[PDB]
Amino acid sequence: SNTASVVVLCTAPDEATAQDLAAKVLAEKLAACATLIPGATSLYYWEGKLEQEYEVQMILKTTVSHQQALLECLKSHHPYQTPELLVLPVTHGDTDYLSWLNASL
Amino acid sequence: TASVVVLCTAPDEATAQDLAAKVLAEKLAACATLIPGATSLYYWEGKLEQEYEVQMILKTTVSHQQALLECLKSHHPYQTPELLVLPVTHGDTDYLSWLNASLR
Amino acid sequence: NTASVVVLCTAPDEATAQDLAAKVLAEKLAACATLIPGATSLYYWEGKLEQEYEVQMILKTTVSHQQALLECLKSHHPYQTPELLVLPVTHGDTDYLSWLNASL
Repeated sequence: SNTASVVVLCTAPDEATAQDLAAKVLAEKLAACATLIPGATSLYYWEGKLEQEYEVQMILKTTVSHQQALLECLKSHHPYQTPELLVLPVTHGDTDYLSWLNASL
Repeated sequence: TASVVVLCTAPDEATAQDLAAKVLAEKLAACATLIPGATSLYYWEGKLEQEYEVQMILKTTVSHQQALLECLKSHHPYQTPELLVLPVTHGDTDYLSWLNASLR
Repeated sequence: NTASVVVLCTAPDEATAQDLAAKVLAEKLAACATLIPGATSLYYWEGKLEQEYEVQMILKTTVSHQQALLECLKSHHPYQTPELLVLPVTHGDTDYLSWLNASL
Protein backbone atom coordinates (compact mmCIF):
# COMPACT_ATOMS: atom_id res chain seq x y z
CA SER A 1 0.00 0.00 0.00
CA ASN A 2 0.97 3.65 -0.42
CA THR A 3 1.41 6.11 2.43
CA ALA A 4 -1.14 8.96 2.43
CA SER A 5 0.21 11.92 0.50
CA VAL A 6 -0.08 15.71 0.78
CA VAL A 7 0.69 18.87 -1.08
CA VAL A 8 2.55 21.66 0.67
CA LEU A 9 2.02 25.30 -0.24
CA CYS A 10 4.94 27.68 0.25
CA THR A 11 5.80 31.02 -1.39
CA ALA A 12 9.26 32.42 -2.17
CA PRO A 13 10.35 36.04 -2.87
CA ASP A 14 11.84 35.07 -6.23
CA GLU A 15 12.75 32.31 -8.69
CA ALA A 16 16.29 31.72 -7.44
CA THR A 17 15.08 31.22 -3.86
CA ALA A 18 12.20 28.99 -4.96
CA GLN A 19 14.55 26.77 -6.95
CA ASP A 20 17.16 26.61 -4.19
CA LEU A 21 14.47 25.61 -1.69
CA ALA A 22 13.06 23.01 -4.09
CA ALA A 23 16.48 21.57 -4.92
CA LYS A 24 17.25 21.24 -1.22
CA VAL A 25 14.11 19.43 -0.08
CA LEU A 26 14.26 17.18 -3.16
CA ALA A 27 17.89 16.29 -2.38
CA GLU A 28 16.99 15.64 1.25
CA LYS A 29 14.24 13.39 -0.12
CA LEU A 30 11.65 15.30 1.93
CA ALA A 31 9.63 16.00 -1.21
CA ALA A 32 9.06 13.93 -4.35
CA CYS A 33 8.31 16.82 -6.69
CA ALA A 34 8.01 20.60 -6.59
CA THR A 35 6.01 22.83 -8.91
CA LEU A 36 7.10 26.48 -9.11
CA ILE A 37 4.62 29.04 -10.43
CA PRO A 38 6.30 32.46 -10.89
CA GLY A 39 4.58 35.75 -11.64
CA ALA A 40 2.36 35.72 -8.56
CA THR A 41 1.36 38.61 -6.29
CA SER A 42 0.65 38.30 -2.56
CA LEU A 43 -1.34 40.84 -0.54
CA TYR A 44 -1.38 40.78 3.26
CA TYR A 45 -1.16 43.07 6.25
CA TRP A 46 2.21 43.09 7.93
CA GLU A 47 2.31 44.82 11.29
CA GLY A 48 -0.61 47.07 10.33
CA LYS A 49 0.59 47.89 6.79
CA LEU A 50 -0.92 46.48 3.58
CA GLU A 51 1.88 44.85 1.59
CA GLN A 52 1.90 43.61 -2.02
CA GLU A 53 4.91 41.58 -3.06
CA TYR A 54 5.99 39.57 -6.08
CA GLU A 55 6.22 35.90 -5.16
CA VAL A 56 6.74 32.46 -6.64
CA GLN A 57 4.05 30.02 -5.56
CA MET A 58 5.47 26.63 -4.62
CA ILE A 59 3.51 23.38 -4.51
CA LEU A 60 5.44 20.49 -3.02
CA LYS A 61 4.46 16.82 -3.07
CA THR A 62 5.31 14.43 -0.25
CA THR A 63 3.72 12.01 2.24
CA VAL A 64 2.33 12.53 5.73
CA SER A 65 5.35 10.75 7.20
CA HIS A 66 7.63 13.47 5.82
CA GLN A 67 5.49 16.62 6.13
CA GLN A 68 6.95 17.65 9.49
CA ALA A 69 10.54 17.29 8.33
CA LEU A 70 9.71 19.04 5.06
CA LEU A 71 8.27 22.09 6.79
CA GLU A 72 11.16 22.30 9.27
CA CYS A 73 13.67 22.09 6.43
CA LEU A 74 11.86 24.67 4.28
CA LYS A 75 11.56 27.08 7.21
CA SER A 76 15.28 26.85 7.99
CA HIS A 77 16.50 27.63 4.49
CA HIS A 78 13.75 30.17 3.81
CA PRO A 79 14.80 33.85 3.79
CA TYR A 80 11.51 34.89 5.40
CA GLN A 81 11.10 34.74 9.17
CA THR A 82 7.61 33.28 9.00
CA PRO A 83 7.06 31.87 5.50
CA GLU A 84 3.77 30.43 4.32
CA LEU A 85 3.87 26.71 5.18
CA LEU A 86 0.55 24.91 4.77
CA VAL A 87 -0.22 21.23 4.25
CA LEU A 88 -3.27 20.05 2.28
CA PRO A 89 -4.39 16.38 2.27
CA VAL A 90 -4.58 14.31 -0.88
CA THR A 91 -7.65 12.14 -0.32
CA HIS A 92 -7.12 10.17 -3.53
CA GLY A 93 -4.92 9.93 -6.62
CA ASP A 94 -3.75 7.67 -9.44
CA THR A 95 -2.29 4.55 -7.80
CA ASP A 96 0.84 4.42 -10.00
CA TYR A 97 1.61 8.11 -9.51
CA LEU A 98 1.22 7.73 -5.74
CA SER A 99 3.56 4.72 -5.89
CA TRP A 100 6.21 6.82 -7.64
CA LEU A 101 5.69 9.60 -5.09
CA ASN A 102 6.19 7.09 -2.28
CA ALA A 103 9.10 5.35 -4.02
CA SER A 104 10.86 8.70 -4.52
CA LEU A 105 11.00 9.21 -0.77
CA THR B 1 -8.51 27.85 14.75
CA ALA B 2 -8.39 25.22 11.99
CA SER B 3 -6.90 26.91 8.93
CA VAL B 4 -8.30 26.64 5.42
CA VAL B 5 -7.41 27.73 1.96
CA VAL B 6 -9.95 29.40 -0.29
CA LEU B 7 -9.98 29.21 -4.07
CA CYS B 8 -11.47 32.12 -6.06
CA THR B 9 -11.08 33.38 -9.60
CA ALA B 10 -11.25 36.92 -10.92
CA PRO B 11 -11.45 38.34 -14.50
CA ASP B 12 -8.35 40.54 -14.20
CA GLU B 13 -5.58 41.60 -11.80
CA ALA B 14 -7.24 44.93 -10.92
CA THR B 15 -10.41 43.21 -9.74
CA ALA B 16 -8.46 40.42 -8.02
CA GLN B 17 -6.29 42.95 -6.18
CA ASP B 18 -9.43 44.92 -5.25
CA LEU B 19 -11.11 41.81 -3.85
CA ALA B 20 -8.04 40.85 -1.83
CA ALA B 21 -7.51 44.30 -0.31
CA LYS B 22 -11.20 44.34 0.62
CA VAL B 23 -11.29 41.00 2.43
CA LEU B 24 -7.90 41.71 3.99
CA ALA B 25 -9.13 45.04 5.36
CA GLU B 26 -12.21 43.35 6.78
CA LYS B 27 -9.84 40.84 8.41
CA LEU B 28 -11.71 37.90 6.85
CA ALA B 29 -8.52 36.45 5.36
CA ALA B 30 -4.90 36.79 6.46
CA CYS B 31 -3.30 36.58 3.02
CA ALA B 32 -4.24 36.39 -0.67
CA THR B 33 -1.99 35.14 -3.45
CA LEU B 34 -2.96 36.09 -6.99
CA ILE B 35 -1.83 34.16 -10.03
CA PRO B 36 -2.58 35.78 -13.38
CA GLY B 37 -1.86 34.34 -16.82
CA ALA B 38 -4.38 31.55 -16.40
CA THR B 39 -7.32 30.26 -18.42
CA SER B 40 -10.54 28.60 -17.37
CA LEU B 41 -12.67 26.31 -19.53
CA TYR B 42 -16.26 25.51 -18.68
CA TYR B 43 -19.65 25.21 -20.35
CA TRP B 44 -22.01 28.16 -20.21
CA GLU B 45 -25.46 28.38 -21.75
CA GLY B 46 -24.61 25.51 -24.08
CA LYS B 47 -21.18 26.56 -25.30
CA LEU B 48 -17.66 25.72 -24.17
CA GLU B 49 -16.15 28.94 -22.82
CA GLN B 50 -12.47 29.79 -22.31
CA GLU B 51 -11.72 32.89 -20.21
CA TYR B 52 -8.43 34.54 -19.19
CA GLU B 53 -8.52 34.72 -15.40
CA VAL B 54 -6.56 35.33 -12.23
CA GLN B 55 -6.39 32.46 -9.76
CA MET B 56 -6.78 33.58 -6.14
CA ILE B 57 -5.69 31.61 -3.09
CA LEU B 58 -6.76 33.11 0.21
CA LYS B 59 -5.85 31.93 3.71
CA THR B 60 -8.22 32.06 6.65
CA THR B 61 -9.79 29.91 9.38
CA VAL B 62 -12.95 27.82 9.56
CA SER B 63 -14.52 30.37 11.90
CA HIS B 64 -14.18 33.08 9.22
CA GLN B 65 -14.67 31.05 6.02
CA GLN B 66 -18.40 31.75 5.67
CA ALA B 67 -18.06 35.51 6.15
CA LEU B 68 -15.08 35.53 3.80
CA LEU B 69 -17.11 33.78 1.09
CA GLU B 70 -20.12 36.09 1.45
CA CYS B 71 -17.92 39.19 1.27
CA LEU B 72 -15.94 37.96 -1.76
CA LYS B 73 -19.18 36.94 -3.46
CA SER B 74 -20.69 40.38 -2.77
CA HIS B 75 -17.87 42.46 -4.27
CA HIS B 76 -17.14 40.01 -7.07
CA PRO B 77 -18.37 41.21 -10.49
CA TYR B 78 -19.82 37.76 -11.20
CA GLN B 79 -23.08 36.58 -9.64
CA THR B 80 -21.77 33.12 -8.75
CA PRO B 81 -17.94 33.12 -8.83
CA GLU B 82 -15.79 30.14 -7.92
CA LEU B 83 -15.62 29.95 -4.13
CA LEU B 84 -14.16 26.71 -2.77
CA VAL B 85 -12.69 25.82 0.62
CA LEU B 86 -9.90 23.26 1.12
CA PRO B 87 -8.83 22.00 4.55
CA VAL B 88 -5.33 22.48 5.95
CA THR B 89 -4.25 19.43 7.94
CA HIS B 90 -0.94 20.84 9.11
CA GLY B 91 1.21 23.95 8.96
CA ASP B 92 4.12 25.76 10.58
CA THR B 93 3.10 26.85 14.07
CA ASP B 94 4.45 30.40 13.71
CA TYR B 95 2.77 30.97 10.36
CA LEU B 96 -0.54 29.62 11.67
CA SER B 97 -0.23 31.89 14.72
CA TRP B 98 0.32 34.89 12.45
CA LEU B 99 -2.63 33.83 10.29
CA ASN B 100 -5.02 33.62 13.28
CA ALA B 101 -3.75 36.91 14.71
CA SER B 102 -4.55 38.66 11.42
CA LEU B 103 -8.19 37.65 11.55
CA ARG B 104 -11.22 39.44 12.94
CA ASN C 1 -25.52 17.39 -3.97
CA THR C 2 -22.37 15.26 -3.82
CA ALA C 3 -19.17 16.32 -2.06
CA SER C 4 -16.83 18.18 -4.43
CA VAL C 5 -13.10 17.91 -4.96
CA VAL C 6 -10.34 19.61 -6.85
CA VAL C 7 -7.98 17.59 -9.05
CA LEU C 8 -4.37 18.59 -9.71
CA CYS C 9 -2.81 17.42 -12.96
CA THR C 10 0.26 18.69 -14.75
CA ALA C 11 0.44 18.86 -18.56
CA PRO C 12 3.65 19.23 -20.64
CA ASP C 13 2.26 22.10 -22.69
CA GLU C 14 -0.58 24.48 -23.32
CA ALA C 15 -2.03 22.56 -26.28
CA THR C 16 -2.11 19.29 -24.34
CA ALA C 17 -3.64 21.00 -21.28
CA GLN C 18 -6.48 22.57 -23.27
CA ASP C 19 -7.20 19.34 -25.16
CA LEU C 20 -7.27 17.36 -21.91
CA ALA C 21 -9.57 19.95 -20.31
CA ALA C 22 -11.95 20.05 -23.30
CA LYS C 23 -12.11 16.24 -23.36
CA VAL C 24 -12.96 15.74 -19.69
CA LEU C 25 -15.50 18.57 -19.87
CA ALA C 26 -17.23 17.02 -22.88
CA GLU C 27 -17.32 13.68 -21.07
CA LYS C 28 -18.90 15.50 -18.10
CA LEU C 29 -16.18 14.27 -15.71
CA ALA C 30 -15.36 17.81 -14.60
CA ALA C 31 -17.37 21.03 -14.34
CA CYS C 32 -14.49 23.43 -14.83
CA ALA C 33 -10.76 23.37 -15.54
CA THR C 34 -8.27 26.11 -14.77
CA LEU C 35 -4.94 26.05 -16.59
CA ILE C 36 -1.84 27.84 -15.38
CA PRO C 37 0.99 27.83 -17.93
CA GLY C 38 4.56 28.85 -17.20
CA ALA C 39 4.98 26.48 -14.26
CA THR C 40 8.21 24.62 -13.59
CA SER C 41 8.31 21.08 -12.24
CA LEU C 42 11.43 19.89 -10.41
CA TYR C 43 12.07 16.27 -9.49
CA TYR C 44 14.80 13.63 -9.58
CA TRP C 45 14.83 11.02 -12.33
CA GLU C 46 17.60 8.52 -13.07
CA GLY C 47 19.63 10.27 -10.40
CA LYS C 48 19.59 13.80 -11.79
CA LEU C 49 17.47 16.89 -11.12
CA GLU C 50 14.85 17.34 -13.84
CA GLN C 51 13.47 20.80 -14.64
CA GLU C 52 10.42 20.84 -16.92
CA TYR C 53 8.28 23.82 -17.93
CA GLU C 54 4.66 22.70 -17.65
CA VAL C 55 1.04 23.71 -17.18
CA GLN C 56 -0.63 23.34 -13.80
CA MET C 57 -4.19 22.11 -14.15
CA ILE C 58 -6.90 22.50 -11.52
CA LEU C 59 -10.09 20.56 -12.22
CA LYS C 60 -13.40 20.77 -10.35
CA THR C 61 -15.58 17.68 -9.90
CA THR C 62 -17.34 15.55 -7.28
CA VAL C 63 -16.18 12.47 -5.37
CA SER C 64 -18.63 10.34 -7.35
CA HIS C 65 -16.66 11.22 -10.50
CA GLN C 66 -13.10 11.48 -9.19
CA GLN C 67 -12.06 7.97 -10.21
CA ALA C 68 -13.53 8.20 -13.71
CA LEU C 69 -11.95 11.64 -14.17
CA LEU C 70 -8.50 10.36 -13.18
CA GLU C 71 -8.78 7.40 -15.54
CA CYS C 72 -9.91 9.61 -18.43
CA LEU C 73 -7.20 12.18 -17.73
CA LYS C 74 -4.44 9.57 -17.49
CA SER C 75 -5.56 7.76 -20.63
CA HIS C 76 -5.66 10.85 -22.81
CA HIS C 77 -2.50 12.28 -21.17
CA PRO C 78 0.69 11.76 -23.28
CA TYR C 79 2.74 10.76 -20.23
CA GLN C 80 2.58 7.24 -18.85
CA THR C 81 2.22 8.33 -15.25
CA PRO C 82 1.22 12.01 -14.94
CA GLU C 83 0.62 13.80 -11.67
CA LEU C 84 -2.98 13.08 -10.67
CA LEU C 85 -3.98 14.07 -7.14
CA VAL C 86 -7.37 14.72 -5.55
CA LEU C 87 -7.89 17.41 -2.87
CA PRO C 88 -11.17 17.61 -0.91
CA VAL C 89 -13.45 20.62 -0.85
CA THR C 90 -14.81 20.85 2.69
CA HIS C 91 -16.93 23.92 1.93
CA GLY C 92 -17.89 26.46 -0.71
CA ASP C 93 -20.58 28.83 -1.97
CA THR C 94 -23.86 26.92 -2.10
CA ASP C 95 -24.82 28.25 -5.53
CA TYR C 96 -21.39 27.50 -6.96
CA LEU C 97 -21.40 23.93 -5.61
CA SER C 98 -24.90 23.38 -7.01
CA TRP C 99 -23.74 24.57 -10.43
CA LEU C 100 -20.75 22.24 -10.10
CA ASN C 101 -22.93 19.24 -9.26
CA ALA C 102 -25.37 20.21 -12.02
CA SER C 103 -22.60 20.41 -14.63
CA LEU C 104 -21.88 16.75 -14.00
